[PDB]
Amino acid sequence: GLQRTLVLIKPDAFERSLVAEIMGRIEKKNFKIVSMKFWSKAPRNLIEQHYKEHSEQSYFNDLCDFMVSGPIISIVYEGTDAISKIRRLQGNILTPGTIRGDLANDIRENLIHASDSEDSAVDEISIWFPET
Amino acid sequence: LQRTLVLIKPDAFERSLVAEIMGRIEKKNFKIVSMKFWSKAPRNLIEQHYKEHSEQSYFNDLCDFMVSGPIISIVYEGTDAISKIRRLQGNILTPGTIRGDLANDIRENLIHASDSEDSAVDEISIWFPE
Amino acid sequence: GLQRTLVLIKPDAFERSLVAEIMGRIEKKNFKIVSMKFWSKAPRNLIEQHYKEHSEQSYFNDLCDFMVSGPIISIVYEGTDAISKIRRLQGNILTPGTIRGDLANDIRENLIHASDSEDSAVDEISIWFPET
Amino acid sequence: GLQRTLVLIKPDAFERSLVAEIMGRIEKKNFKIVSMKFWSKAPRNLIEQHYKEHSEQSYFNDLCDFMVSGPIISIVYEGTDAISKIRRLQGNILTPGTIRGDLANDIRENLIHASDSEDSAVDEISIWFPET
Amino acid sequence: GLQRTLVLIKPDAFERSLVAEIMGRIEKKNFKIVSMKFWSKAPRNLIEQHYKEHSEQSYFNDLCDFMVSGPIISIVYEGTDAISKIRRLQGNILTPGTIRGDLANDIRENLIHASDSEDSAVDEISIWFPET
Amino acid sequence: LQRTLVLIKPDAFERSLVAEIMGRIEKKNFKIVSMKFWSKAPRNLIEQHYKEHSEQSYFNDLCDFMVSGPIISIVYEGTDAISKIRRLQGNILTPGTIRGDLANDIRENLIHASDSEDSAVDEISIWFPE
Ligand SMILES: Cc1cn([C@H]2C[C@H](O)[C@@H](COP(=O)(O)OP(=O)(O)O)O2)c(=O)[nH]c1=O
Ligand SMILES: Cc1cn([C@H]2C[C@H](O)[C@@H](COP(=O)(O)OP(=O)(O)O)O2)c(=O)[nH]c1=O
Ligand SMILES: Cc1cn([C@H]2C[C@H](O)[C@@H](COP(=O)(O)OP(=O)(O)O)O2)c(=O)[nH]c1=O
Ligand SMILES: Cc1cn([C@H]2C[C@H](O)[C@@H](COP(=O)(O)OP(=O)(O)O)O2)c(=O)[nH]c1=O
Ligand SMILES: Cc1cn([C@H]2C[C@H](O)[C@@H](COP(=O)(O)OP(=O)(O)O)O2)c(=O)[nH]c1=O
Ligand SMILES: Cc1cn([C@H]2C[C@H](O)[C@@H](COP(=O)(O)OP(=O)(O)O)O2)c(=O)[nH]c1=O
Ligand SMILES: [Mg+2]
Ligand SMILES: [Mg+2]
Ligand SMILES: [Mg+2]
Ligand SMILES: [Mg+2]
Ligand SMILES: [Mg+2]
Ligand SMILES: [Mg+2]
Repeated sequence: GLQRTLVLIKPDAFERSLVAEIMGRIEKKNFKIVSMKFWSKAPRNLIEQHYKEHSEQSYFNDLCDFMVSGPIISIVYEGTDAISKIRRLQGNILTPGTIRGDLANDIRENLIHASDSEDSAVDEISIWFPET
Repeated sequence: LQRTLVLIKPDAFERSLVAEIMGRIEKKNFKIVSMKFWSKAPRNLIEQHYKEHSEQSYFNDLCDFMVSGPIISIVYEGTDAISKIRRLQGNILTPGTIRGDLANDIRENLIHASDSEDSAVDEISIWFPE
Repeated sequence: GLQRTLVLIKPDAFERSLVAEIMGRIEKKNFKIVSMKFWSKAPRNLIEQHYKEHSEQSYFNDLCDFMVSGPIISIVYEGTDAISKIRRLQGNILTPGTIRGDLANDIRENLIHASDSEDSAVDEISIWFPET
Repeated sequence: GLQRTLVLIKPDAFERSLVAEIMGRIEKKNFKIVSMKFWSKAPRNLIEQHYKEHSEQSYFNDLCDFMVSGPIISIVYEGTDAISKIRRLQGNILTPGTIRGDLANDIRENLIHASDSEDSAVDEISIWFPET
Repeated sequence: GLQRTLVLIKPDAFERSLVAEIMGRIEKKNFKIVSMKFWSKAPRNLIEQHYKEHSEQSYFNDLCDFMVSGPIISIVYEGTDAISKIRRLQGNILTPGTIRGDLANDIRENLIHASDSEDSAVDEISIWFPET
Repeated sequence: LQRTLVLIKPDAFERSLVAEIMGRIEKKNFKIVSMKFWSKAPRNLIEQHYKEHSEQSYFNDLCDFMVSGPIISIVYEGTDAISKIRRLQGNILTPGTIRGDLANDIRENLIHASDSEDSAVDEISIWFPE
């Protein structure tokens, strides 16, 4: 079950210098970087597309604002059961042992995005890496 | 925004794990608001801090240990600080938490964190009357 | 109180240089080394005994071939509730916070073995450390 | 044998969340905390006394303003050869392996202060811990 | 003295999963990523240009071969005294405290490249990031 | 390619620093070739290992400590292993090395590494006659 999955490293990661920490945890679980982009400021269209599912929620504009308030890294990762596993890795701000669990404490500012399903992954990879 | 009371226990000093513990709370973006180093804490304060436990078998050993070496009392502050730092503290069974990664005993478990809004307000008062 | 349990650092830990990482996690939880042996190559029958409850499975041969594909270390750890506590520490590749949860991503190449009960502990210790 | 020395964790360590990192390095070299105080804001005259040998320099005012720009922690560490050993640990922004060498990149915002002699140690301790 | 400098993360870093470790050390010394590229396999022309100074040494072909035997990351870093400081950080396989000092042990396979001068930096940044 | 002899000393076990030490040697890409755990080492072996020091004031305290707790003897292998692992060991003055980061005493200093090709061949023989 070899998969690719899309990871965004969010502006708060850069603010708090947790970028390598975050990538290191994914690296140590043996997943490989397939492609990678650094955006000093992400084009607002990309961000809007990326969180399209949310275009209606009341947190949509604040979220876009924040996602654009600093650098982000978009990463395509590959490995056995990648989508599911990098999601567990991402975790949530409640449970320790995870990226969010250990280093994040905000509903908006939570360091990392990881695709949550087979479809969202294909989608998200084409948004950030259109060249396939 | 919330505040909570953390105690670094004597085993933490014994085992040179003080920075490791504080570091974990630091990495989850919680901020120190007050801090005191007690080379040895007054048994009075301990018994207050653990007053709800005054009727248990373990009560006297607890206090004995709690005055067996230094402790640091810290007031932390951040969003949802009380329950998040509590989840961080964890227990000796759950790896990923402080106790889960570093502690192996029912008594010597490195850290105390307030477990409710009331406990916090009261414990803070105990350790930081001012 | 005190128990002793048997741990194996598997060949993948050597290949991936996670020997110290694994051992460090058991060390930071306050467990002590009572015995320890480094095997550049473990004799096959030791492996086969160690996994004897597993001899009828389909995976049995490949497992043994893997366990013989590089160095292993056998360690007897001692501590309160050591068997159960070191088992949780090992965890599984689905559980962030544990050894396999953070560092392994494979059904067979999962870094570490830990005894799962009092009897298997006593049995496994006598296999790697028969001189007692 | 035993010496005590005075350490300050400067405001930049709080802003950058390196308080535990700094203290950990001193802890891993086996030095012990004898006294310790957290100041959300250090009174200015304490800072000025602490840096009194520095009062005629051009940088004197900005230094003091910085030291007052956030929390600091004053710590008395005790250990063999503590004054000299903790000084080397602090190092400088040019020397990899030390605190400033790995984590600081600035003439003024350099994370940590350590006493540089027996006399300054005795003097600085009496400033932050006059109750003795 | 604000500077940009060019860093390459070499294939051995990917082999040994030290990528985030290496980047983390630069991050913790407070340098910022200005731009960044991931190359699954670097175009051999780029590598030849990058090590042009060496086109004559007997190690030139082996070096190119190795630089192309796996992924690399090219990074432009910014910060006070960046060229000089990231060079100290890089270090050499003899002295601990550095990236190479702590993690490398080969004259060829040494994890990281960092520009060593103001000119080599301008040059190397234009090779990998021609868009300026 | 070279081989060298490393001893993890009892203070390393006392202070729970065994993985930290081995980990540093592991990260510089050196490989374990033989390893033995001694719960307590025969004073005989120690005195051999430290035979060149048999005439110093510190000699008996040295041996006393060296048999005061467990030790691990390791044979490492890698390019230029003897001098590189020696540089890694360092001394209590030089931060960045093992002793420089973790040790603060002239006797209890966590680790021994062979310091020459001859010392290595001889020390290896001592700890791994086989
Ligand atoms: C629910 C929620 C999400 N967000 C942001 C942060 C989330 O990472 C992002 C997507 O929301 P969500 O899908 O809930 O989180 P996840 O990334 O774990 O799937 O939207 C807010 O800013 N406010 C909110 O109330
Ligand atoms: C249950 C129990 C607690 N204790 C001590 C350790 C605990 O930190 C303290 C309070 O107990 P408890 O509230 O059970 O644990 P926690 O600290 O997680 O709230 O009392 C013992 O010494 N022995 C025991 O059997
Ligand atoms: C279940 C399973 C295990 N194994 C190997 C890896 C396991 O570590 C070992 C023992 O299996 P198991 O008891 O399932 O895991 P563990 O005891 O380690 O928690 O057998 C396979 O190779 N294939 C398999 O399908
Ligand atoms: C030399 C210098 C120091 N400082 C500040 C930072 C130093 O930590 C502090 C004391 O100066 P100094 O004694 O040079 O450094 P330290 O004692 O910390 O090794 O004064 C400046 O702000 N500007 C300067 O030019
Ligand atoms: C000297 C030397 C360098 N190299 C490779 C590795 C070096 O990183 C690269 C450039 O050489 P050099 O300029 O000596 O190293 P640095 O990157 O520290 O400036 O060439 C060899 O493969 N063999 C050699 O003998
Ligand atoms: C010089 C000295 C060494 N020793 C011990 C610690 C050393 O590890 C051991 C050998 O000494 P030495 O060769 O000086 O140090 P190293 O271990 O770096 O080669 O003897 C003392 O106990 N006291 C002393 O004064
Ligand atoms: Mg979602
Ligand atoms: Mg309770
Ligand atoms: Mg089992
Ligand atoms: Mg000075
Ligand atoms: Mg050069
Ligand atoms: Mg010597």
